[PDB]
Amino acid sequence: RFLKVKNWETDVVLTDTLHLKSTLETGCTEHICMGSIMLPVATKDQLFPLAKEFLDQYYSSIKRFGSKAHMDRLEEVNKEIESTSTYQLKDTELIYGAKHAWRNASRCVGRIQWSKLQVFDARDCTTAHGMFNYICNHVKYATNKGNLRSAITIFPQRTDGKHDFRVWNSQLIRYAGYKQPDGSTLGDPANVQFTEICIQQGWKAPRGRFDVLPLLLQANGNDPELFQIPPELVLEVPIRHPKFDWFKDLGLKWYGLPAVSNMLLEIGGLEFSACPFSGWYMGTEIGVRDYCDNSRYNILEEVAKKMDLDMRKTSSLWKDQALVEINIAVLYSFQSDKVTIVDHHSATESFIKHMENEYRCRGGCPADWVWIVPPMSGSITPVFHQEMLNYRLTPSFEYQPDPWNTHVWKG
Amino acid sequence: RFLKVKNWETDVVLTDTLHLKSTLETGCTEHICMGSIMLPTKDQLFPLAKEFLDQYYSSIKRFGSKAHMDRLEEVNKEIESTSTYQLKDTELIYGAKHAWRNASRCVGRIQWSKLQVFDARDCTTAHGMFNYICNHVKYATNKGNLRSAITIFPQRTDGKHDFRVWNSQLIRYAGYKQPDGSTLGDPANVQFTEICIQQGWKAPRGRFDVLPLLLQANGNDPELFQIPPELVLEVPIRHPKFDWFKDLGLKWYGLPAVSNMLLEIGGLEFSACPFSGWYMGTEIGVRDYCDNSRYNILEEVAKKMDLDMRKTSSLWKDQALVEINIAVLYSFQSDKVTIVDHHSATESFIKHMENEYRCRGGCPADWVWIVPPMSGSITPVFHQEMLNYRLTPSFEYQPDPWNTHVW
Ligand code: HEM
Ligand code: HEM
Ligand SMILES: Cc1cc(N)nc(C[C@H]2CNC[C@@H]2OCCNCCc2cccc(F)c2)c1
Ligand SMILES: Cc1cc(N)nc(C[C@H]2CNC[C@@H]2OCCNCCc2cccc(F)c2)c1
Ligand SMILES: C[C@H](O)[C@H](O)[C@H]1CNc2nc(N)[nH]c(=O)c2N1
Ligand SMILES: C[C@H](O)[C@H](O)[C@H]1CNc2nc(N)[nH]c(=O)c2N1
Ligand SMILES: [Zn+2]
Repeated sequence: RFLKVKNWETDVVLTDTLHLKSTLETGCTEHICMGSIMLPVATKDQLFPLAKEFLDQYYSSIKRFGSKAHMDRLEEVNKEIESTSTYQLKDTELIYGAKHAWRNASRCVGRIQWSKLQVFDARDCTTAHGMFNYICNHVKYATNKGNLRSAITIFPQRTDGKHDFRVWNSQLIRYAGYKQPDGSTLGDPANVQFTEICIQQGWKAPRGRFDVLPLLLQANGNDPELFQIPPELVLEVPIRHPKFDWFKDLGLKWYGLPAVSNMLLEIGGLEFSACPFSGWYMGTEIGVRDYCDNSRYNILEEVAKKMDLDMRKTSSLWKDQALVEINIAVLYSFQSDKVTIVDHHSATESFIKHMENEYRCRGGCPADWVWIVPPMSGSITPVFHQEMLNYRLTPSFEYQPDPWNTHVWKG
Repeated sequence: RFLKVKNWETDVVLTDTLHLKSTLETGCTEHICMGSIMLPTKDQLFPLAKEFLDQYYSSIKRFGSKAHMDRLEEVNKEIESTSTYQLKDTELIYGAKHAWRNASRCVGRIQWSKLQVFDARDCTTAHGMFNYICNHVKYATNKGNLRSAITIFPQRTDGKHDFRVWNSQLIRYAGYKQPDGSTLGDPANVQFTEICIQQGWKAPRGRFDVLPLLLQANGNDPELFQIPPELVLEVPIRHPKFDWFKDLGLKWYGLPAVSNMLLEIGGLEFSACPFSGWYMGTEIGVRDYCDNSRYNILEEVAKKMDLDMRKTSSLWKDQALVEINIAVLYSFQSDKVTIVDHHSATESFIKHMENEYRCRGGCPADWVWIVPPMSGSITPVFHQEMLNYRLTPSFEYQPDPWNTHVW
């Protein structure tokens, strides 16, 4: 069965056949749409079929489907599963898998880049110290003095679920948040709880508005340990505005490397619970969400005051006005310091081209409109006008529960 | 069964039970989400009638009463004999208010129970339709103090005797294809505008020409009528800081009045049911003015503002977008024509969702449509999980009559 999607601005119609290759469930039914809900040990039994579909995909992609090498690999994996309860991916299969997980990431607008992903194989890692070292190398390689390069580091797979590798940070680089007794928060309110654990684990907190948090790393199911990323490795950008000289006096800065470290990577039924990956920022992620969310740094009012806007009524659009200025500032500051950034107009334009390409060559592109449409100026970006189809393909990146909720403390 | 929705800004969690009373299909399945698709007999009629009467009688706390059972028998018999039935006035008003209440794509529902219902079921000709419509326009406009209203024409019979308003809204501006290749006025209405000329409308060929009404009674060929100019409230668009804004030659009409939808109550189909409320500012300022395939005035405005148009990364479009929307709200407020900004409309909707969860056990809502087309995340609806499902009575789309009508 074929499905059509229309762009209402250009009239371009595309046909999706790829959704037929879809295994996993969405949360939706014929009676209810869950499209705006944020979140809607494996046995031999379930493992060989997952391995098989994955290796069929891999061998089709290299144009070797049905070959002796294809058949011998299936046989070898099947034998390894019966013998050991699991299996090991070849390096070529791991690279393909990590790339396809990004390719399949329906909420990611940056996917035009999917095939340029530097994969670091850290499956030989055994301790938290080894983790720390793999993570510094990643950050250095990805940062590249401001000329950012996409990368992922893959730590050993889950075995019995009792020996998990986890990065306890949600991103490799993030700022501390501190709850004061008066109920105000110092720093980033998103990281309050994580900051508290770090401190509990013996981190000596500088207690400022932008303290780069330490790494909290768990190897082999062991209790996690604290490490400070060398500051010379953390590229940061002071935020100023090209026309408002007072903007710099707000004291704002942000880090250049967005690196998600709390997702689970699934490839052919194997689960990689520590797989930090990084790209580069779209400006609105910092300027709209990190700075302007009421539950984040929440700087709209302060900026609006300094602009001397009329704040007595919402209908003056003072929030909207300050919002654009803050976002101008983020982009200007990054470009001036030669740190890779993309604005929402250019990123979305690129995504539409990627999506059309994908329909033509792959037969589809799963996309989550709720997430792809930028959080400001939605309808002046071409994605607002593009119909999309959301479905789950593997390999995939999945959410997982925060580790402090599940971890068995050894002591 | 029980479903929870979370607001990620406030941590408020609501439990939805109302979805279990849903009957129509969403377009989604377990395998695919279609949430961003724009368009995703006697035996047929009695269950539909019964389901509606049951909710009606329950709404007036008379479920299972003599009045209830008796009404069900009366409808059963009329269906058995005529193949259709007729709504009581009380049921028609209840059904209309509830079609609005159930409109998942509507952010302005807090107001649902204050809808004036005009029963035009005794209408028989296009001239009668015109009279009813002019009366609706004048009542709703209320010299700028807008009041919500719906006018309901005779229900479908065999489907060859349909009442239809061919306009998409009662008041819209013309669009003409030009020798240059560009478009004068509103490009969304190019097709409708040519049909009007094809029927003999003498077009002034300007940028803001109020379209005639084209009205179809009882399956007949449709007929042109000019709405009395003094019934069409319009707002000249000026800016509170920018003197030059007035000279862009922009204006808009005060009354948004959707006229191409179908109202379904208890299996009965009302194919002409124009309804109206008042604008949220972004509908005009973001969509009507700044969509690339609409008036598309972004390039022009940013030009007057002397912005850096060289790179998208100067956010010149975003800067201009904001100023335009300040202008729309300022103009309407200065002229005392009702309008709501996206911040206040979305705040009310969150209040309404809360009312509905505690009083009705839920509120169907389509996030893709509720979140305003600018400044999404600075409005509270952005951070609100919503469940979308289809309750009846409802408003539904229907094909454009020109692709269907038999001449
Ligand atoms: C190269 C530049 C990239 C850009 C500009 C970009 C952009 C974005 C944006 C804006 C989001 C939405 C997240 C939010 O706003 O909360 C997102 C989500 C996501 N992206 Fe990317 N991305 C990039 C690279 C990558 C890479 C390298 C990967 C992994 C290989 C990745 C995988 C994902 C995943 C799994 C999500 C979903 C996050 C979640 O569900 O919370 N992206 N992307
Ligand atoms: C009173 C003030 C009202 C406000 C501020 C308002 C707001 C809106 C908005 C912003 C939309 C989104 C459509 C778009 O962006 O193109 C919408 C859709 C809709 N509204 Fe309302 N509304 C109001 C009154 C009404 C009334 C009186 C009715 C019917 C009695 C109604 C029924 C609907 C329906 C059925 C839709 C979806 C139509 C479609 O799919 O195009 N609304 N509303
Ligand atoms: C690799 C990369 C590059 C880039 N520019 N941007 C990204 C997304 C992250 C950065 N800026 C925001 C995103 O952060 C990660 C997503 N946050 C969790 C989503 C979620 C799901 C379910 C429940 C929740 F409470 C939250 C990744
Ligand atoms: C009554 C009322 C008041 C108000 N403020 N706002 C409204 C929404 C209308 C006006 N501003 C635009 C909306 O017009 C109706 C929406 N048009 C149909 C959408 C659609 C769906 C599927 C396929 C398509 F091609 C098009 C109604
Ligand atoms: C409730 C709602 O689904 C939630 O706020 C989503 C909406 N869209 C988003 N889109 C992106 N890119 N990132 C987000 O965090 C969210 N949040
Ligand atoms: C493709 C997508 O479904 C389409 O552009 C929708 C998105 N959200 C919308 N939201 C509103 N309120 N009105 C619209 O016309 C649209 N268009
Ligand atoms: Zn869905």
